[PDB]
Amino acid sequence: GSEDFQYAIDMFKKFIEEAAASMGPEAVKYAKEFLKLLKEYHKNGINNRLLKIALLLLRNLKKIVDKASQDLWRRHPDLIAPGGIAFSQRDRALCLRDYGWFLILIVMCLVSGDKGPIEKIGLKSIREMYNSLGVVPAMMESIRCLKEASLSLLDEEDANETAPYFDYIIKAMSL
Repeated sequence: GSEDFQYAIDMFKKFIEEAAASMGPEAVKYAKEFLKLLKEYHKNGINNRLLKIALLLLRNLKKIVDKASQDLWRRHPDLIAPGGIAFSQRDRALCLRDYGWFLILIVMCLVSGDKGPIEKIGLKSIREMYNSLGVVPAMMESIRCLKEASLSLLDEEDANETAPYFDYIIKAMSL
């Protein structure tokens, strides 16, 4: 149980260290602030049922990003054709990396289970990281692909439990 939460924490801390340079100092600030809240929620038994889903998603991060990007590239093959923004090795690697980072941040939102801190803290981290990254090809479409890839690994009730978290970030980022 508590090592399941520590595995979540270890995933989020590894991401923050790895992305610190590329994401905002403000983005790091809000991500660390979110992480502190997740620990407080855990210590007080708050919204505990979301962790089991998040753990499945965290254990399958690369599978999800690969599935979501192959989906993305079949829907928009121009992205990887010659002349495409994701045709080059450097930029395609940057796309897959950035998509994985947005997925990790979305999974942090899921662990909180709470639309308050998601808007006040989680979404600020996502927005600051997007600002620091700059051009992220097919940003909005990639998030819908990450959602459908993530839900494809879930049973029925977990899927309908999880979809509204992807849905809130999708609409919030659409502005």
